[PDB]
Amino acid sequence: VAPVFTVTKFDKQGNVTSFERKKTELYQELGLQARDLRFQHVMSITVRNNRIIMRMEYLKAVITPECLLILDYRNLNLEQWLFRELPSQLSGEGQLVTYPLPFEFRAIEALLQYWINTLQGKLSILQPLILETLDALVDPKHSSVDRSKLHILLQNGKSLSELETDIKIFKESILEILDEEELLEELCVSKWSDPQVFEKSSAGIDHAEEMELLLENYYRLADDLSNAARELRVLIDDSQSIIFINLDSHRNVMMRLNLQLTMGTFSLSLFGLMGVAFGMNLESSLEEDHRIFWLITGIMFMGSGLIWRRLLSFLGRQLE
Amino acid sequence: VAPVFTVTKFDKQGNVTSFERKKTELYQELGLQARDLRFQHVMSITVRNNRIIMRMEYLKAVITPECLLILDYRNLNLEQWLFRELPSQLSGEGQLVTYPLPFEFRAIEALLQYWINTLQGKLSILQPLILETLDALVDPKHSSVDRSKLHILLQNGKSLSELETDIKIFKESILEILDEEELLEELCVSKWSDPQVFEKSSAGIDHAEEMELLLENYYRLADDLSNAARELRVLIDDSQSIIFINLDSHRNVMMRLNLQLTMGTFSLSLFGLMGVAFGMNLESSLEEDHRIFWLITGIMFMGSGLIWRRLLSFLGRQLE
Amino acid sequence: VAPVFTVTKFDKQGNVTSFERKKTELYQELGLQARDLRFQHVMSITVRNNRIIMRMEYLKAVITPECLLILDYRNLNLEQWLFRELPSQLSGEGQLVTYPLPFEFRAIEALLQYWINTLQGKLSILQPLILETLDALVDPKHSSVDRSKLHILLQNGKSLSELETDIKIFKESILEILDEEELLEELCVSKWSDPQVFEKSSAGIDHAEEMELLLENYYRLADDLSNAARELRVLIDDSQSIIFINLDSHRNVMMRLNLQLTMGTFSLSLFGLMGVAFGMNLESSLEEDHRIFWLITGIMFMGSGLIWRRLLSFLGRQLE
Amino acid sequence: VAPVFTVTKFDKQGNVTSFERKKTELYQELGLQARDLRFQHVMSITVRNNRIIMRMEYLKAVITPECLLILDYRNLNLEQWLFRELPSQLSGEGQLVTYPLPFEFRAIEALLQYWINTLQGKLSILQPLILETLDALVDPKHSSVDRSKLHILLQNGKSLSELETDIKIFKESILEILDEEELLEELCVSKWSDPQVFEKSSAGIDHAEEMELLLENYYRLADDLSNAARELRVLIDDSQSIIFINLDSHRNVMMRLNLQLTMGTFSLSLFGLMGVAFGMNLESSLEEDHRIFWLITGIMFMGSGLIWRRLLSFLGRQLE
Amino acid sequence: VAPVFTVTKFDKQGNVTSFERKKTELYQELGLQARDLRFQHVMSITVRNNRIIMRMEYLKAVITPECLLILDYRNLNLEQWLFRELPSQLSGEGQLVTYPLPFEFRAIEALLQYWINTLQGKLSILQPLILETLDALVDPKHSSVDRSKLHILLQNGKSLSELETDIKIFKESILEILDEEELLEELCVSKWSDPQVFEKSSAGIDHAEEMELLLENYYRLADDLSNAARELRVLIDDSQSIIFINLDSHRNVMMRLNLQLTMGTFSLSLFGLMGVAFGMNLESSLEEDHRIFWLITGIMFMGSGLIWRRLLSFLGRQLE
Ligand SMILES: [Cl-]
Repeated sequence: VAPVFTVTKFDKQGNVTSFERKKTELYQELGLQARDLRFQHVMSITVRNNRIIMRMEYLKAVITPECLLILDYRNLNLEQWLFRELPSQLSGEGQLVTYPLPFEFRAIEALLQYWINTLQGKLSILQPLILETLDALVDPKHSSVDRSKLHILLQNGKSLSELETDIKIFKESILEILDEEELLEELCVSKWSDPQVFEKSSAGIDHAEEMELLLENYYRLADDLSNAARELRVLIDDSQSIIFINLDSHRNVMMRLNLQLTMGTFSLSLFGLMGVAFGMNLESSLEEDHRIFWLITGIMFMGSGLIWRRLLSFLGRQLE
Repeated sequence: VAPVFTVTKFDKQGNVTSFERKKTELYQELGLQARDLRFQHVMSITVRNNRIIMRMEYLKAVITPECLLILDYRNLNLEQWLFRELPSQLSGEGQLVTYPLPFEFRAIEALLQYWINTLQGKLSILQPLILETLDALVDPKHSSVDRSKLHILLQNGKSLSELETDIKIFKESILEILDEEELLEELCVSKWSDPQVFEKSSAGIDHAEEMELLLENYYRLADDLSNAARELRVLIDDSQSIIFINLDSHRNVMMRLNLQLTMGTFSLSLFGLMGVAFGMNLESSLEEDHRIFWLITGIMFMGSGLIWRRLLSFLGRQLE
Repeated sequence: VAPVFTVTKFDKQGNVTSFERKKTELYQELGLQARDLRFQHVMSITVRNNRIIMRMEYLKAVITPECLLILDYRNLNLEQWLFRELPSQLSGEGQLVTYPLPFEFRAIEALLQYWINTLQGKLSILQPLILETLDALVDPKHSSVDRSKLHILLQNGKSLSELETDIKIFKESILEILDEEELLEELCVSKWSDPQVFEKSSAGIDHAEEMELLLENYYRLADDLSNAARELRVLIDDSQSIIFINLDSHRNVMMRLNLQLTMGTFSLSLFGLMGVAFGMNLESSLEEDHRIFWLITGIMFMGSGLIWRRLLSFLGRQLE
Repeated sequence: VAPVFTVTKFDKQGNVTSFERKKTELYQELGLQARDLRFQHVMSITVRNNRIIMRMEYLKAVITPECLLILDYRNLNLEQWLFRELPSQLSGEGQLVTYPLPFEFRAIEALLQYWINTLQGKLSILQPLILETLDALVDPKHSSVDRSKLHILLQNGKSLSELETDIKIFKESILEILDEEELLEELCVSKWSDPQVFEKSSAGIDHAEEMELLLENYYRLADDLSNAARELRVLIDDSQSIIFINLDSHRNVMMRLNLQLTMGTFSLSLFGLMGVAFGMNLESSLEEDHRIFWLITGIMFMGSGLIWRRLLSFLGRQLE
Repeated sequence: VAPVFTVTKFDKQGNVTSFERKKTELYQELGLQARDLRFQHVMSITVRNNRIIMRMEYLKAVITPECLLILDYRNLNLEQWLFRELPSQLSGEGQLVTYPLPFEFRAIEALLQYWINTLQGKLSILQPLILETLDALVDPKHSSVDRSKLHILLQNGKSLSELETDIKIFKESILEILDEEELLEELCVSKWSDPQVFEKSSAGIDHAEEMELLLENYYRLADDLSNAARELRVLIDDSQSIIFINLDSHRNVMMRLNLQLTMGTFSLSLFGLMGVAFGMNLESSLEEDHRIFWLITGIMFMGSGLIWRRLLSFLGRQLE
């Protein structure tokens, strides 16, 4: 019932072996204490007892001068990436540019490349959806917006905020290592494993310089990603403001038209009150007149028109 | 009538003893002046006369190379935590990973763990309530929102702001110690209590390194908590914007429908004015006609329909 | 007609003497140039020619190793504070914890304590007013808010912004001194006045350490005050957002009810148009029928009900 | 056709001479290359070949150990300031406090004083206008705001933003010089012009100290100005929020009153439909009844009142 | 099928030659590895193996002590700039002020000048469009805004945000080089290509000083551009707020007028209900009266006027 790790091991030749190992046995083999392998912090890079420990969300890796270990990889869809790219990248002529360099350089480059590719894929998925939703929402010919698109935009905005947080954490973790030279020196595990051998093995090539160059490359890539995400957020905010203004303008137009119709209706009712009063069954001295009916009707209609025009002019003066 | 402290003392063996002591007697025993134990600042960590003084809101602790003291603990529901975890953690094989290290390491680790657990519990309580309230509020099928949920959201937002302030203060206090090596050296109270003994007692193990590792661990945990809180705040703001847009859209739809009905009513009244005028009790030359009544009624109805259709077309053209 | 200062002098024994002195005479006595005592900057702390010059808004003080001077104190309600606390604090067993330390320590502590008490009093006055105003304004059962409370809230917000600016300036002034050790060394005026005497007078006590401790204490107090003010501002903003949402929801509810009533009125007018048409004084072939009147009335009422129900169903479908 | 400068020269005696000089001749006389005198950057202070070059928007100055030059001064209303203050300030007992110091101190002090006075005048002009406009706009007894005041407020806000940018640039330029001691040493042009002479001429007075004091003074003044501008901006934002809330409340009140009147009108029309139906010219069996007319009228009126009261109660229950 | 570069080469004499070269051949000739010429990062300036590599969006350049290379220039409208300015600038008396300096100074100055001119042109294009659109939108005499101008403003705001991001990146890239002296020393490729020759060739002129001056110039220009862009953004936000307030005020005015007309209509209908009731065909005891008709009509009209005036007074009291 002892806790165990599902370990995938890649040697210097690219060979891959998957098995399970007890936690205590792994601690004894790697020469590390338990507190080293807690993996409590997301996106942490550390060097303990000449071994590199890396965590990136769901990816947990341990780098040694002899081999690389991936821990707790199941149910993450990582099998395709592992078994189709890592043997080629570590022990081949793939996209890695650190082949003459020791193994740890290739391992770190592969891990950083995988994470940066994941982030780039997330952003490339997010961008078109947000762009098309914003384009649909800011259509000026729509009286009211579609609420399903609003919900979709809210979900995409939450996803974008999470992605931006991930990018910021990735940048900070790299920059912290880059700032201090001691960490860069510690990262060269092969050099410090056998210092006597590498004192003469290194043919004038500076391992710290190579590590700094690689980390600077990946930091710049992450910075570009962060800039793109920030621009997307700003665009979302501007589109929201434009939507608000459009809705207000539509409301104003509808209100003005309704007001004009109300003025017309009020004038019509006011001048029909005369006919209503004449319609009651009471005695009067105007029944005998012949032209009185047409005269009253004409006065009613002409006065309705004149008062409506006067009211419209008053409204125009008020609204300037 | 002299002021006193309610002191809970844990020795190196985990034994717990609770009593009361006069302030002057405590000052004399600990070798500290009164100004040292004012506890004026919330979340302060200091080292005075080779003794550590810590305050975290309602928790006041003094760490010595021989024992630990908790001050003013009553009416805080801390008795359960104290008497059920501290004897086990300090003098056992619990979650602490600093058992071979001196006592102050275990004490600091226990206090930091308790505070970080409190913060994590607060956040884990807050998150589902805010999430479900936001999900209920952004329902697009609701014409108007529920105000009780609004009040609940306001209270939860205030609580979240307070929690974020607490996390920021906790991060700053730790980072200030971590920046300077002198404070880290001072924190090793056991080493400086008997420097001659620990000059040879330390079997190549660096106490400052262990202190730095522990503080870095807790700082990273606090940073993760702060990131989660910030993401929650951003989500709240986005949900508020979505709610505003939804309310505006509903208002626009209702206004448009009301306008259309107003146009219909105005047309009906305008064409009924003809019947009202014909209804007055005045003489006319059109009474003898037979088909005039049906002709007038048909003209009224057909014209009402035509003018309503024309007005609707005008509205559609205006709103595009 | 020469410009003069109203000077209040406190000696090392706490005795207080108030008088007036010409500016040139004061410059000659204190050994300072005119440009030193311009007091142009609010909240400035400086050391010139072994004399400390301090300004905090309306408070102007000069600290010397022998005595303290307060300048331009009239018409500021400071007489009570001066004559009731300063003689006790400077030459007594009051709240000051720097009695064995030289005079300048007591003077600086008293001035900083007075300013921090003023800021705390301002915040403690401001907080309940804003809290109760916000509680009154966010009442969900009010159709519209009270504008007098809005004006009160605006005034209180302006006051809070001014207080926050004052706290920020106070923090910055202290932190600038705390950052550099040269300023801390200069602040010990008694030590540098007679360096030969204090070379042996100091019995192993570090004046710079005491000054650093005092300044750190007051900086922490100011930081706590700033945190409280920022939390209050955030609460105000959240309450404003909640008020906006409540007003929008009330408007939507009223608009929906008005729309339903408009639909009912339109249906009633449409079906009463039939009676209006039948009411005109024109010949027809339906007068002889007996049950035609009740039949028309029943059709009118039943159709009004049916069309109103259909319109309400249409509105419900539109609003989902 | 060679480009020329309109040069105003002030000697150490305050004498002023205005003329024009070719650019190449000026370069040869001042011992500077062309690229030095491009004046491309607004608010730049530099030292080249032991000569100080300063630009502040429209003011271009060159300071030498022997004299000061102002370049391109025409059509700027600077003639009054130049010919009425500079001869007095440079060679008199005016507001300058650096008379015993060399000429460059007086020149720099005069230029900085002029610029800070310009900024203070701009702020003192801006503040009352914005304050009175905001006071007029936030009047709670106004149903709608005045749009001309809105335009005035917009113009004043743009001016305030420009002024704040100018203050920030002025602060940054001074702080950059203050941070590095090399620039402060370079600024003492008189000392470096004849180092052998000033090696013994300086009677224990530190020129760098005086320069630091002067620059710190002007930096503090600029900081105070920036704080005032920021407070004004915050006040403007708060006033805008209050205006929004007031407008929303007025709209809600008007909408509620309109709704109540609509309910009354609908009830009246509904109960008048009965009279309209009775008014048609159709046969019925209720004509012979005497009290039927008064009975119908009384039922109509009483029912109108009762249904209006019921509807108002329903509205009150809905709005709570 | 090997990948190739379209290379434009400028020698020290300004002669230009365009051709194509395989990537491997270019790597071998320039003495650089493949990873050096990936050009993955936008706006990157680096020095590798005594060769400068620069990328600015679509511009890719390699600077050597002997010649300059532009890579992948087709389909970018850069042919005009290249063939009409670069031969003159590099080998002539043009705007460059670094003619006596080595070739790399002229090359870097030309590239930086081109980029800063591009940014200035973009801003000068953007500013008038945004200014005129904002002026048109904030017209207080317009009841509703024009939505096409809103779309134009949204597009221009997106363009401005992109431009501001570009300016920020350009500033950061320059400042990073300016901060460290090692990079400035590395930038002097001619000095390090033949250190023995330039140890005596340099006649007391400091190449690092010249590089620092040039980079500081361009950094200041970029800072001015960034300030202008930020001011434009602030102006846009203020204009949006003013537009919101104007729309709200117009809505309030229209609503008030509609409410007054509704009150009048309700009064008219209420007092016409009397005539409607009198109009029904039912027996009554008031037919014989003569003056009853005129009396009822006069009471109806006078009461309508009085109740309308009372209602208007009530509305005025409610709105204060
Ligand atoms: Cl509205």
